[PDB]
Amino acid sequence: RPRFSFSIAAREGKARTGTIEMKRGVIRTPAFMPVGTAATVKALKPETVRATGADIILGNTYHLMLRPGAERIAKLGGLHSFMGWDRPILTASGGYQVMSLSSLTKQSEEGVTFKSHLDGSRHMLSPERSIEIQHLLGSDIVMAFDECTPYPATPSRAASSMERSMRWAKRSRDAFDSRKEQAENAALFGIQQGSVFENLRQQSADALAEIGFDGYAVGGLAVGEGQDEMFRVLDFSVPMLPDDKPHYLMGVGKPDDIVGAVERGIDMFDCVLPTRSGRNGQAFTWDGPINIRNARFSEDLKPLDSECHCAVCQKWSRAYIHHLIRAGEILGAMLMTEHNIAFYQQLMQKIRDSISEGRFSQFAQDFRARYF
Ligand SMILES: [Zn+2]
Repeated sequence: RPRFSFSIAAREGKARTGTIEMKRGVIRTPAFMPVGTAATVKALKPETVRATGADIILGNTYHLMLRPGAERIAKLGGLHSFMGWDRPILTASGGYQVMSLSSLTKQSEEGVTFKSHLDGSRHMLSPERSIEIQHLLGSDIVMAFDECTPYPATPSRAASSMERSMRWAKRSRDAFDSRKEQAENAALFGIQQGSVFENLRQQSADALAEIGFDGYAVGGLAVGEGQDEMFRVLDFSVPMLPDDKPHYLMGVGKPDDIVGAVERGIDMFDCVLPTRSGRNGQAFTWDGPINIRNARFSEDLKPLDSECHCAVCQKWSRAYIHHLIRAGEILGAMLMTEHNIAFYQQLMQKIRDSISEGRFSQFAQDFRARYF
């Protein structure tokens, strides 16, 4: 019923489990959010995404702004109505994808100018334009617009990028607030930057706390620093963010990354891996990923994972899916993606249950032992 309310039900070490109540629904945390790139979670109907246990999905602000356009979607009734998803939606600021998929990017204090990677150039993105677009889409959790620091980054480089983003965090905060409809029904998350330098991350965390946000995201990770660095950064970074506010690790999604991140205080995750690998032929199982294309699954009558309760493992065998994917059939992409998303949602449930029960440390240990 409330606009945003985070409640921690249980803790174990730095890990915690709880819920985020929003107008459109409850979000059980640690939570994993499927990524819906072009107003659709690849190869899945919204009902199918809900069936796997997903409480929230992530929307793209860059992508959607180019096709079909923010203003267009608003006119049509908003992303929710447009895609058929009635629960909360968190939308990226667009800044990251601009710098990765845009042609001739132009950085400046006011924002970034770029060329759409497909048809001319839907061109300008600034803190306030980002917040506007996200309002037009009608997202429940809005991400402040920032400047991601590439890896590696020198201290001065990291410093100047972090400083800029904090200025942009303030601007995002103001923009968000000026739109009453948005400020009253949505939530705004700030993003900590600073690369791998704790002094920088500390500065970023303090700035952010001074401005004040509903949730704090740890940006800058999963950009090539490797699990070891990531975890090292998470170690000192997450304790810098308000404990009573959700911590969201952006773009982190290998099953072992999630488990390790939750051990360090992360509550929300998002990643294209489950959907991506699914189209690719890679299925996640409790015993490690398997590539269904491999000849040894040609006549395997067992489900993708014998402990997985998803619709695909309950109704089809590895042999059929193996065939589907090798034949290039759409159904294979559908079934694989459904399975991977279901797997990730089961992993988040197991994490949540183990934390509530004070046995997350043993679960992580057992998880890693069998998965690897
Ligand atoms: Zn399954």
